[PDB]
Order: sequence, then structure tokens, then C-alpha cells
Amino acid sequence: PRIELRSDITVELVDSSASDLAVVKAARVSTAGGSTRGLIRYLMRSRHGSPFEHNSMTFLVRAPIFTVRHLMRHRTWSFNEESARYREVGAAFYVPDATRLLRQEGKPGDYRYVGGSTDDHQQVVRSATRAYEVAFEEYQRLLDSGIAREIARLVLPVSTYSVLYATCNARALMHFLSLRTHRPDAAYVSHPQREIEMVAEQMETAWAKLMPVTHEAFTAFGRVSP
Amino acid sequence: RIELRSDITVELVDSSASDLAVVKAARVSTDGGSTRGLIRYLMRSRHGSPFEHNSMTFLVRAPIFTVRHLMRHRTWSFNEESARYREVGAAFYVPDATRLLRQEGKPGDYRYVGGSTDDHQQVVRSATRAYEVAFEEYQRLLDSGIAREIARLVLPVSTYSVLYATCNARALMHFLSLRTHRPDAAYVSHPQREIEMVAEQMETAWAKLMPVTHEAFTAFGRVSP
Amino acid sequence: PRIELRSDITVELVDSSASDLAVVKAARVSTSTRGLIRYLMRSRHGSPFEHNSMTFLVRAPIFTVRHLMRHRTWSFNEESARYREVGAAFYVPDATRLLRQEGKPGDYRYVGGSTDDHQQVVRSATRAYEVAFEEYQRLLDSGIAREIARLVLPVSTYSVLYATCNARALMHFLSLRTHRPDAAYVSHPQREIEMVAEQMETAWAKLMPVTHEAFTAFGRVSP
Amino acid sequence: PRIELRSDITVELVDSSASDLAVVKAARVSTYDGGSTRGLIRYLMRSRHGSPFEHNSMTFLVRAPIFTVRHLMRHRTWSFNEESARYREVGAAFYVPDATRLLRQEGKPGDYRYVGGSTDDHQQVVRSATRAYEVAFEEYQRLLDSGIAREIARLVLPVSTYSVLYATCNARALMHFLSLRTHRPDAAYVSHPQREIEMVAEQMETAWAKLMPVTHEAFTAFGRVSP
Ligand SMILES: Cc1cc2nc3c(=O)[nH]c(=O)nc-3n(C[C@H](O)[C@H](O)[C@H](O)COP(=O)(O)OP(=O)(O)OC[C@H]3O[C@@H](n4cnc5c(N)ncnc54)[C@H](O)[C@@H]3O)c2cc1C
Ligand SMILES: Cc1cc2nc3c(=O)[nH]c(=O)nc-3n(C[C@H](O)[C@H](O)[C@H](O)COP(=O)(O)OP(=O)(O)OC[C@H]3O[C@@H](n4cnc5c(N)ncnc54)[C@H](O)[C@@H]3O)c2cc1C
Ligand SMILES: Cc1cc2nc3c(=O)[nH]c(=O)nc-3n(C[C@H](O)[C@H](O)[C@H](O)COP(=O)(O)OP(=O)(O)OC[C@H]3O[C@@H](n4cnc5c(N)ncnc54)[C@H](O)[C@@H]3O)c2cc1C
Ligand SMILES: Cc1cc2nc3c(=O)[nH]c(=O)nc-3n(C[C@H](O)[C@H](O)[C@H](O)COP(=O)(O)OP(=O)(O)OC[C@H]3O[C@@H](n4cnc5c(N)ncnc54)[C@H](O)[C@@H]3O)c2cc1C
Ligand SMILES: O=c1[nH]c(=O)n([C@@H]2O[C@H](COP(=O)(O)O)[C@@H](O)[C@H]2O)cc1Br
Ligand SMILES: O=c1[nH]c(=O)n([C@@H]2O[C@H](COP(=O)(O)O)[C@@H](O)[C@H]2O)cc1Br
Ligand SMILES: O=c1[nH]c(=O)n([C@@H]2O[C@H](COP(=O)(O)O)[C@@H](O)[C@H]2O)cc1Br
Ligand SMILES: O=c1[nH]c(=O)n([C@@H]2O[C@H](COP(=O)(O)O)[C@@H](O)[C@H]2O)cc1Br
Repeated sequence: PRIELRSDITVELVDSSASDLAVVKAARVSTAGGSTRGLIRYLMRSRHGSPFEHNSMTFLVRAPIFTVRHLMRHRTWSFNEESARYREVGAAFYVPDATRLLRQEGKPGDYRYVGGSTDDHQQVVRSATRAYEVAFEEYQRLLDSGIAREIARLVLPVSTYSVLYATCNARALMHFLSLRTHRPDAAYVSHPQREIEMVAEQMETAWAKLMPVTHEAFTAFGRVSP
Repeated sequence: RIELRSDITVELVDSSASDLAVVKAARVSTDGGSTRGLIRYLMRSRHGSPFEHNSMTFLVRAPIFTVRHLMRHRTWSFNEESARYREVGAAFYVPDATRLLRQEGKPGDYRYVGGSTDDHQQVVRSATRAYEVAFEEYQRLLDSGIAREIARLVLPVSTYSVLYATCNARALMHFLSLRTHRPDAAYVSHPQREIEMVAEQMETAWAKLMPVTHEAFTAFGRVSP
Repeated sequence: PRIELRSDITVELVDSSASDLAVVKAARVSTSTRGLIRYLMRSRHGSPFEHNSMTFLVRAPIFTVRHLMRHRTWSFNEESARYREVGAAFYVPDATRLLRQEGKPGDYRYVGGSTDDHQQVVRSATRAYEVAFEEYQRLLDSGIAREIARLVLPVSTYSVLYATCNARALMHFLSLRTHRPDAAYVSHPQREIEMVAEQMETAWAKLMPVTHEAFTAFGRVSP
Repeated sequence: PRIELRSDITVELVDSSASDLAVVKAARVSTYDGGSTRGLIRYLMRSRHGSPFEHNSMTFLVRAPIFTVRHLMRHRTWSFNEESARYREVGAAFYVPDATRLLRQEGKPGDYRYVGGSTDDHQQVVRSATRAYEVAFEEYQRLLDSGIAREIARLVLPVSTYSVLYATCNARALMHFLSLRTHRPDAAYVSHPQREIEMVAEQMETAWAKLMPVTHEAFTAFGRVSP
């Protein structure tokens, strides 16, 4: 076992200060000392999204670099990621599991995917294994020779696992979920890559425990952020 | 009857913030040093991103001209009571007797100096007269059925407003660097006194939740990382 | 007389670098235009619409400047009353402005005022603004600092600012700050900020007419 | 198809609307022992009145390896649009450092202190990178030829693979990026970015200094801190 292949993307809530009541208090500018549902839906209907920002959630995310790229495009979040300049990188790499769709149909612009055969999945695993094993063998060879970490890592693939903290408020999370989940009955159907979708679904599940009224209204109003 | 007040109030409504939150974010917790050592190193190296993984929510009550200064900080979240939606209460700010009332030097130097007893009585007299007329006309307009969003056009920028203001500690430190006047800081900023009163109460509340960060912030010249 | 009353809200485009071709080049990462801009809006790929800029000079009363300044994706710089004495120019609504309201506060439902309602607004505004500005000048004349003297001035006092946006930020602003029955969402901005937004949209339509047409075709929502 | 190794990082200014006059106009909006423009800009720079420097725009075309694009894209005040590997097959161009790059590191990880490598160090880098990039690309093409979707085939490509994007900033955002992404031992804050993002930053700065020379002079005069 020269390297570790994994197919999992992990998201854990580290900390938070978020509830449906926090929205109602901000919207009302509440002083020290069905109505929650009605208020939260009123804000979604009127696109008064600002009260949904007065909260926070922090997630620990472990995902391949190509997926962390998609996550880090959302400029309303805060991130802090482990550095390959700073620390040697572990030989853990992502490959898609047996249920991941492997084939494409239609125009490139459609991001429409379809199932692959059992030999498609085998070919992906064979090809990834060879490429990742060679990449990590050369990375460690360079490190052993005394080459700086920030240069040695040039040979590592975008499937290399990384880990980070990602913090959002609920408004930023709903904008992220609108773009990074593919829901055919949403107001807008987005076509994100499956891997960042896996992140987003786990974030949504965690959020729905903290803010179940807002989570329900968000889907009811077409999964767009107010 | 109008009410004159001189207070600016800040109350911490809610928070999720601690120096350990910074340490965890910096280390991505899942150097063999200390919380002080790591927070100083981030502060001096301007590695400010770990200071964002937290939140504080303040309830602020201040005159409109001071809320304007608060709401220029685009890294924060705000939600304020609306005069289009609800009639405005008759509370108006006037400076207290400690406030500096005169200016010297160039306009861009914002250098204020003490006023006399006469100066302060003059300010209270003019303000009382102007705000009594404004509120009397606001009330007359509302009484004759003019819409609230139009009637408030006569109300002064000293009218109090209340809002929630939410930040993370990086955004708070950036705000403090600009909205407190500290002779000894790396950059001496010249904010108006009233927004500095808001800033100071925010900083007092913050130093309770993140004392190591608060101390490193002043140690390095009050510049946000 | 000692004060100036005006009812106009002005917007002028000061400079720009914005075109539909700038959107295409960003989307294609360049080293029909209508078809591509429509595809971006349908797919909410709004990022290519940020690679441009427009700078507006806006003159409006403070209560409306507050509404404009809530849009955090823009850049602003406004004349300071801490720095400079304030001029005696104050806003009052013109005769076409709707002056009364019905229904619940959250409906924002305005209805016409009579000729009398409008005279009453002008009479009360003149009285209040006159006293404010008399006291402001009295305090300035006594040597009280500019930043304290202006405590008496009303939220109707005019201010002036530069406001710079890219097309994505302008569309997000127009979706919230115009009331349009051809939009996906009927928003209820105050008429004065809507006057700023209408002039911005008019000037933007000359620079990026494909994008301006696609914005309305897709429901007046920012991509 | 053969791979291509390159060491260059390129930045071109695609378009702009930025000048020192645009700052002065934004700053003085209204109803010195030298030029009033340099006077005003120096005053804003030292007073950290940065807002006036936002009323402009510059758009760059940048070509760089993914690991360096990652550094550029952390700056949330900019706008970006990058070529996509989900959308289009990736070209066979891969970054390797040139012979002048420092290849060794001394001291603590947080010091970011780099020192010269030997001729043998450079050769060993080119050797290992060549071998890894050739196997990656051969496997990427094998996957593509097999009909595997391009968003999954690119899993095997290294972070040295070149990408291309537009990056748009105003001058305030550019100054904040230059303070962090250039290593200037004279600056008020000495930052230790990776050399490759520093190459991007130096080219951007050279372009910007032609569009806004008084601003650029003031930024350096005051310690390379964004207002
Ligand atoms: C009819 C009307 C009624 C209003 N009533 C009130 C009121 O009663 N009280 C009040 O204070 N304001 C009120 N506002 C102001 C409103 O809350 C917004 O501040 C203003 O409309 C700007 O909207 P925005 O935040 O979407 O835009 P911007 O600030 O321009 O932001 C654009 C988008 O960027 C994203 N974004 C930016 N910053 C963040 C962040 N920190 N977190 C998450 N996402 C972010 C969101 O997707 C946001 O929609 C009202 C506005 C209107 C139009
Ligand atoms: C003494 C003083 C005098 C002032 N004079 C005036 C005046 O005459 N007129 C006036 O209009 N305002 C004035 N202001 C307000 C000032 O211009 C800023 O609006 C306010 O200080 C908030 O600072 P900020 O923009 O740095 O903060 P934030 O909005 O919180 O932004 C924080 C930082 O994020 C970055 N940033 C955020 N958005 C952008 C962006 N779009 N482009 C580039 N970088 C961005 C910058 O690094 C910025 O410093 C003054 C403020 C003070 C304290
Ligand atoms: C030498 C070096 C080492 C680094 N080490 C790591 C690392 O180990 N891990 C890692 O993940 N990154 C690391 N980074 C990336 C770094 O954390 C920042 O993401 C990058 O430098 C952008 O800086 P910025 O956030 O200040 O800029 P921008 O994102 O452009 O923001 C500019 C300014 O706007 C304000 N601002 C904007 N958004 C917010 C917000 N949500 N809250 C509060 N203020 C805000 C702040 O004042 C900020 O300084 C490193 C960078 C350098 C130069
Ligand atoms: C299916 C898919 C395809 C994609 N294709 C590409 C691609 O080919 N190339 C590529 O580079 N990226 C691509 N992206 C990434 C995409 O362009 C965005 O970077 C990402 O989706 C984040 O969206 P956002 O900018 O709206 O979010 P955020 O950065 O979180 O911003 C949230 C909202 O704030 C506002 N906002 C924030 N900053 C600004 C600003 N400076 N100006 C104006 N408004 C602002 C806008 O309303 C924005 O929607 C793709 C993403 C998806 C989901
Ligand atoms: O010098 C740096 N610049 C950076 O931008 N970062 C970010 O931190 C993460 C890891 O970067 P690294 O290149 O693997 O060290 C990634 O998101 C980078 O964009 C890390 C360092 Br260290
Ligand atoms: O129509 C609206 N637009 C707004 O921007 N606001 C914000 O809410 C605050 C109160 O505004 P009002 O104009 O007093 O209602 C102030 O910050 C406004 O900018 C409120 C309303 Br309601
Ligand atoms: O000290 C200052 N703080 C500020 O925020 N401003 C902004 O500049 C504008 C004019 O504010 P002033 O209080 O009239 O000077 C307004 O948008 C303020 O928010 C101006 C000064 Br000067
Ligand atoms: O689905 C998408 N999500 C994305 O975020 N992107 C961004 O565009 C760039 C190219 O991503 P790709 O994963 O190589 O297609 C990178 O900056 C991504 O973050 C591109 C696509 Br397509």
C-alpha cells in the first residue's frame, strides 16, 4: 500500500452560533428582554436576506484540492487551509467510488453526466493509482534530496486531499447551496461537480439541525438565497 | 415632548468567539507552542484569516450621523430599525459637557480642543430649538396623514437609531484601528468622538471574550492582521 | 431666501470601462455576443459580468444616500460635513410624489396626496429646514466645530458622492432598488432611491445594451 | 502527445480605466509644497484613506500553474474568471522552476527562508517533475480516450499544470495584494510569499506603475501598506 486511495469527502460542524431565533431577533432589532415561520418566510418572499447574516457556522472540511478550489470561490466565506509550503503532504488521494457517474453527454456547457460501466470504474482506479503512485514517489524523492516543500509539491495531483476550516453565516450558506447542489426542481438548476455537491449536502444536513425553520423555507422558496 | 440624551449604547447580544477559536482555525485542528505565542505570530505576520472564524453581535443605539460611520465598514453585517416602517421616537443626541467643541488647524487634521461653559450651553440651546421645531413638524405631518417615509425628511441627523451589528474579530480589529484615536498606534486615525464611543465599548466587550488577541492587537500597534 | 429647496436627484456617469465585449472576453478568457450573455444569465454565471467598471456622480439627500450606501459590493466616496461647511440645499418631494400610505407598513403601499397635502409638506419642510440651517450657521459663527454643528441638519440635506460598481453589482442593485412589474421579484424601494437607480440603468443601457436587455429578459435578477 | 515544460509566468494588462486623476476626483467630490495631485495622494496614503483608490479598474490576463493561481484567488476583493477543466481538455503545459529559483529551505517552516540549490538540485527537480508529469498526462489522455468525463480525468493532473484566467482589481485591492505577495525587506511588513506568485505580483505592479505613477510612488514611500 504505497499511497492511500479514498472516496470520502468529510464535513464536520466545529462550532456555531446559529438558530432561527437569531434571525428573528436581528430582523426585529430585538432588545434585551407559527410567528417564527411567518417572519422567516416573509423575509424570503421579500428577499430581505440581511437578517440571515447575524450568525455563524464553522465547518472542518476534508476534500481533494480540485473540490476545495470550488469551495474557495465563495468570497463571502472565511477559510483557513493546511499549507503544503509549511508541512509535508500525506499520501492520501481521492478517487470516485463505484456509484459516481463517469461519462458525459451533451454540450460541455450542460455539465450532463451518465453512468460508466464496471470497466470504466476499473480503468479510473488503475490510471489514478499509477499516476498518484508515481507523483508521491517523486514528491518524497525530492523531499529526501533536500528540495523545499513548496517546490516538491509541484508533482502532486489535484486529487490530493487537503483540510480546512470554512466559516459562513446562513445567508452565505444558502447562496453556496443554491449554486453547489443540483436540484431539478429549484428556481435555478445548477450543475456543480459531484464532489463539491457532497460537501454542500453535508453542510446542509448540519445546518438543518441548527436552523430547521430557515432550512425548510429555503427549499420551499426554490433554494435561492434571500 | 422631545428627549435629549448624550449616551451611545453598545450591548453584546450574542457571540461565538475565544482565543482558542483562532488557535483551532490556524492549526486547522482535527508548533509545540502556546496560545499567546501563536496569536502574536499571526498578528505580527498579518496572517489575519484565522481571526475570522468567530462572531460577535452588538446591539447599538446611536444618532444617525454616527450610525453612518459604523455602516461604512462593508465587512460587517447590519440590520437597523426603519423610519419608513415605524414612526420615529423623539430622542436626539447632544454632546455632554466633557465633549471637545472647537477645532484648530487644517480641516483634514481633525484636531479638536476644549470649549467653554458658554460653548456647551450654546450647543444645547441651538440643538434644543432646532430639534423641537423638527419634531413638531414631523408630528404635524404624520397627523395630517403624510406617509412616514416622507415625514421623517424634517428629522435631524442627531435622531437616535438602533441596529444589530455583527462582525468577526478581524473585521472588529480593522474597525478599531480606524475608529479609535490612539496617539501611540502605528496609524493615528481621527474618527469623530461619537463613533469612537461605540468602538470603545465594542473593544471592552471583545477583550472579555478574546483577551490574548485583544492584548496582541494593541502590542503590535493596533493594526488589523 | 436663506435656504434652497429642490426636488431633483441627479446621477451623471463620470467615467467607465464597460461593454458587452468585456463580458464575452472575460467569459471566454480571451487572449454571438447575445447568445453567450443570455447563457451566462440563465446559468447564473455572473462572474464574467464583474470585469468592468462604471463611476457615477450622485447628488441626493442623506436619507437616500443611506439606501445607496447599504450596497456593500460598490465603492463610494462622499463629501464630509466634518470636513467642510454644508450648503443650504434640502430636498422636498415634487407634486408627482405619492404622499400618503394605506395598508400594512410592510406592504409599502403609497397613494396620491391632494394639492393641500403637498403644500403642507412644503410649509412644514421650509419651517423645519429654515430653523435647522439658522442654528447650524449660528453655531458655526460661534466657533463650534463643523462635526458638532451639523447635528441640527435634517436627513433631507443634499450630499454628493462618487459611486463605482461593476455590471454585476449594478444589476443586483437595480433588482432591489426599482419597482417593476416585469421583474421576478416586486421590490418596494423608496421612490428617491428608485430615481437614482433609474438614471443609472439608463446610462448603463448605452454602454452594455446586450446585457441590459438580457437582465430584463431574465426577470431583473442579477446573475 | 508530448508534454511541454515551461518556467514562465505571464501577466498582460487586458484593459483598464485607472489613473491618478481618478483618485483625486473621487477624493475631492464636492458641491501643498508641490503638485496638488502628489500632495493629495500622499496625504490619503499616509492617513489610510483608501476608499478613493477604489474608483478605477484594471483587468489582467494571467497564465500560471494551479498552485500559484490558488494564491492569487485567495484575494476576495478581486474578480476572477478562469478556464475550466470540467469544460475543456487541459493542455500539456506544466511548470518547473528555472535555474535561478532558490530550491532549498533553511530554518523554521514559518521563517519561509529559501536558499540556493546546486546544479544537481535543479537537475533532480527537472528529472522528477518530468517523470511525474509524463505519467500524469499519459494517464489523463488514456482516461479521455476511454470516454471518461473530463472533470474526472483531470484528477490525475498535477498542481503545476498551467491555467489561464482574467483577474480584475481596483488600485486599493492591487495595493493590498502587492503588500502581501511581494517580499520587500525594506517594507513596513515583510511578507514571505512563494516566488511564483511574487512573479505575478511584480508584473502587475510594473503595469500599474505606468497607469498610476504618483500612487505607485506614494505606496512605496509609505512602506508598501494599502491605504
Ligand atoms: C424594500 C427594502 C427594505 C429594506 N428594509 C431594511 C430595514 O428595515 N433595515 C435595514 O437595515 N435594511 C433594510 N434594507 C436594506 C437591505 O437589508 C440591504 O442592506 C440592501 O438592500 C443591500 O442588499 P444586499 O445586502 O443583498 O446587497 P449587498 O450588500 O450589495 O450584497 C450583495 C450580495 O452579496 C452577498 N453578501 C455580501 N456581504 C455578505 C455577507 N457579509 N454575508 C453574506 N452574504 C453577503 C449576498 O448574496 C448579497 O445579496 C431594505 C432594503 C430594501 C430594498
Ligand atoms: C478619519 C476618517 C475620515 C474619512 N473621510 C471620509 C470622507 O471624506 N468621505 C467618505 O465617503 N468616507 C470617509 N471615511 C470613511 C472611509 O473612506 C471608509 O469608508 C471607512 O473608514 C471604512 O474603511 P474601509 O473601507 O477600509 O473598511 P471596510 O469596508 O470594512 O473594508 C475593509 C478592508 O477590506 C478591503 N476592501 C473592502 N472592499 C473593497 C473594495 N471594493 N475594493 C478594494 N478593497 C476593499 C480594503 O482592504 C478595506 O480596507 C473616513 C473615515 C475616517 C475613519
Ligand atoms: C506568506 C503567506 C502565508 C499564508 N498562509 C496560509 C495558510 O497557511 N492557510 C491559508 O488558508 N491561507 C494562507 N495564506 C493566505 C492568507 O490567509 C489570505 O487568504 C491571503 O493572503 C489574502 O489576504 P486577505 O484575506 O487579507 O485579502 P482579501 O481576501 O483580499 O481581503 C482584504 C481585506 O479585506 C478584509 N476582509 C475581507 N473579507 C473579510 C471577512 N470575511 N472578514 C473580515 N475581514 C475581511 C480584511 O481586512 C482583508 O485583509 C497565506 C498568505 C501569505 C501571503
Ligand atoms: C456550475 C458552475 C460553473 C462554473 N464555471 C466557472 C468557470 O468556467 N470559470 C470560473 O472561474 N468560475 C466558474 N465557476 C465559479 C463561479 O463563477 C463563481 O466563482 C462561484 O460560483 C461563486 O459564486 P458567487 O461569485 O456568486 O459567490 P460569492 O463570491 O460568494 O459572492 C456572492 C454574491 O456576492 C456578490 N458579489 C461578491 N463579490 C462581488 C463583486 N466583486 N462584484 C459584484 N458582486 C459581488 C454577487 O451578488 C455574488 O453572487 C462556476 C461555478 C459553478 C457552480
Ligand atoms: O503563501 C501562501 N499563500 C496562500 O495563498 N496560501 C493558501 O493556503 C492554502 C495552501 O496553500 P499552499 O500553497 O499549499 O501552502 C491555499 O488555499 C493557498 O491559497 C498558503 C500560503 Br503558506
Ligand atoms: O427601503 C429601505 N432601504 C434601506 O436601505 N433601508 C436601510 O435601513 C436603515 C433605515 O432606513 P429608513 O430609510 O430609515 O427606513 C438604513 O440603514 C437604510 O439604509 C431601509 C429601507 Br425600509
Ligand atoms: O470620519 C468620517 N467617517 C466617515 O464614515 N465618513 C463617511 O463619509 C460620509 C460623510 O460623513 P460626515 O460625518 O458628514 O463627514 C459619510 O458616508 C460617512 O459615513 C466621513 C468621515 Br470625515
Ligand atoms: O463547476 C465549477 N466550479 C468552479 O468553482 N469553477 C472554478 O473555475 C476554475 C476551474 O475549475 P475546474 O474545476 O478546473 O473547472 C476554478 O477556479 C474553479 O474554482 C469552475 C467550474 Br466549471
